[PDB]
Amino acid sequence: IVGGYTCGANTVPYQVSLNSGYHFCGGSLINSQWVVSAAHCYKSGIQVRLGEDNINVVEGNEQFISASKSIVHPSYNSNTLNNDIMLIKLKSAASLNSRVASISLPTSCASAGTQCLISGWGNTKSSGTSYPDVLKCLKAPILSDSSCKSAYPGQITSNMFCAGYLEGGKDSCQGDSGGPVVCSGKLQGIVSWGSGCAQKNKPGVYTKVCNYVSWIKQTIASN
Ligand SMILES: [Ca+2]
Repeated sequence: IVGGYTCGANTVPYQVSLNSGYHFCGGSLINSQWVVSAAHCYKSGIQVRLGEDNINVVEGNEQFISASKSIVHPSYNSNTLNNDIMLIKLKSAASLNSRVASISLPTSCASAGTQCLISGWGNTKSSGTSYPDVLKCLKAPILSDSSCKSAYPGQITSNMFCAGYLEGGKDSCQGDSGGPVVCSGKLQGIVSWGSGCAQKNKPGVYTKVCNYVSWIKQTIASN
């Protein structure tokens, strides 16, 4: 997260870190057994880390649970990042509490102009590299479809939306990938891609979760 703020320990209790020996992506806990992340975050041997604030220090509220299954969207295309969504099943159910909690899936898509909460442990520099210890947060508005397509001509599908600031300086970034965009208390986006981070006229691009609720529900009911 570039240009954001320190969330506060466990104030984003659905935020997970995906660890394969190191933090590499975020994700969102949607019930005690399932995490939503980006398909581009797929790899084998994922351990899901819940209840994290400082990802480098055991502070006492973490739950570390291995992934038992990862399901990449059937139509995921890594070249275009269309359908950049994956489900991760936990080997055992998380214990839900005040610091580890699920985020609701949307019943309707979110609206342009709504301020959403984006969070993660990704790079905090728009040029160069600096990674935070504690979870970072950014409030950013959903941009109009037309402005999103104007920023990324030929690259925005109906399964993507833009959020952020055309002036630059505030954005998600690498390492936030797979993490949540929460609007009005619902998971509406997944950190997906962008040109650089926090660059002028290049806002963040996010997977449009509301298009995937039927697939999520069917998949969870069968796995
Ligand atoms: Ca920790």
